[PDB]
Amino acid sequence: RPTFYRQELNKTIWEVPERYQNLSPVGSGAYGSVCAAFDTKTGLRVAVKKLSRPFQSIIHAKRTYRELRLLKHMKHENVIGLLDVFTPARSLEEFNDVYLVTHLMGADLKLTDDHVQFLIYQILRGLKYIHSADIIHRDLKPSNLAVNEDCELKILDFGVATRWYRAPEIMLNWMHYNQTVDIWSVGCIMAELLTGRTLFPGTDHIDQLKLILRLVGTPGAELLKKISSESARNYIQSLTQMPKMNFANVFIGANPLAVDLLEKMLVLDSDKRITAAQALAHAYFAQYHDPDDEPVADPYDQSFESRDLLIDEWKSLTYDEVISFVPP
Ligand SMILES: Cc1ccc(NC(=O)c2ccnc(N3CCOCC3)c2)cc1-n1cnc2ccc(N3CCN(C)CC3)cc2c1=O
Repeated sequence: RPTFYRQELNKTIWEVPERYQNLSPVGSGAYGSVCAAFDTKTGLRVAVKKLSRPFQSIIHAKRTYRELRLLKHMKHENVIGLLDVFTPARSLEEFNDVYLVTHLMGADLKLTDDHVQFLIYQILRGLKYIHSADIIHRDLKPSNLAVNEDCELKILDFGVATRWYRAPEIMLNWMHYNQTVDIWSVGCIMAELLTGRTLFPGTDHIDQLKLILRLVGTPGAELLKKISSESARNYIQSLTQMPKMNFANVFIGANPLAVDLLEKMLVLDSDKRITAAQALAHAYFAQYHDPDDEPVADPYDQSFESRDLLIDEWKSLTYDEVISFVPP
C-alpha cells in the first residue's frame, strides 16, 4: 500500500498516492475532471482523471466498469493506454472513488500534404488495431485526437459538433452498420485537413443529410434495396434527386491519390466503404505503409454489455479490475 495524501482543488477532494506530485487542474474529461501531475517514478508528466460519482446509479456503475476494462486492454502506439488506476479505499466496503492515470496527452488536432499523409496514416493504424477486437470508437473528430510536437498521434476520448463527423447509417439509423462508421469520420477529418474547412457543417440531422447528399448523391435503386427502415425509404424517394459530384472538381488542386482515397471513404453503402486495413495499403500512404508493423489486438470479451446487474455488483466487478491491474 503506497502512502496517500489529500488536497482540495475546484471544490473537490483529491486523495492520490505520494508518487504523483504537483497536481494542476486542466478541465473535464469523459465522466470526470482531470489534473496534470508529475510522476516521481519516471519523471514524466501524467494526466489523472477522477471519475464523477462512479457508482451513483446502474448506468454510472456500468460505464465506470466499461472504461476501466477498455483502457486495461488497449496496448498500441496510436491509441491511449493505462499507466495506473487507484482508489484510496482499503476495502470493497469503503470503495467509492476511481482514478485513472495516462501519459499527458498533447494538444488536439490548411496543412501540408505530407503532414496530412502522416496524420491520417496514424489514425488508420490505430483503427486497424481497435477494429480487430470489434471495438468501435463512434465519436471520432479532431478534438478526440492528441498530437505532440513530433506529430505523433493517439486516439482517445475526452467525452466541433459530433453530428458533423457521424456516419449516416448510425445518425439516421437507416441500414446495418459495422466498424466502417469510424471510416466515414476519418474521411470528414481528412477533407478538413486538406481544405481548412469543416466538410459537412450541418445544423441538425436533416440539414446534415442535405449537405452530405449534395456531394455523394441521392441513394440509387441498388442502395435503396438495403434500406431497412420504410420511413427512411419514403423520405429519400420524396427528396428532389441529387447527382454524385466528381470529387476532383470539389477538392481542386489536392493530391489526386488523396482525392481517390476520399472517394473510397465517403460512400453511403456500409458494405462498400473501405476498411482501415485496406486503406493502409492505398497508394496515398506509400511513404509510410509497412505491412510488418501494423499489428492487431488480442481478442476483447465484451459479453458484459448484454448483462443486467445491480449497482453493488458492477462496483464489485470494478473493484476486482482495480486489484488485478498490472503496470506496463
Ligand atoms: C486521464 C485520462 C483517463 C482516461 C481517458 N479515457 C479515454 O481517453 C477513453 C475513454 C473511453 N474510450 C476510449 N477509446 C479510445 C480508443 O478508441 C476506443 C475508445 C478512450 C482519457 C484521459 N485523459 C488523458 N489526457 C488528458 C489530457 C488533457 C485533458 N484535458 C481535459 C479536456 N480538455 C479539452 C483538454 C485537457 C484530458 C485528458 C484525459 O481525459
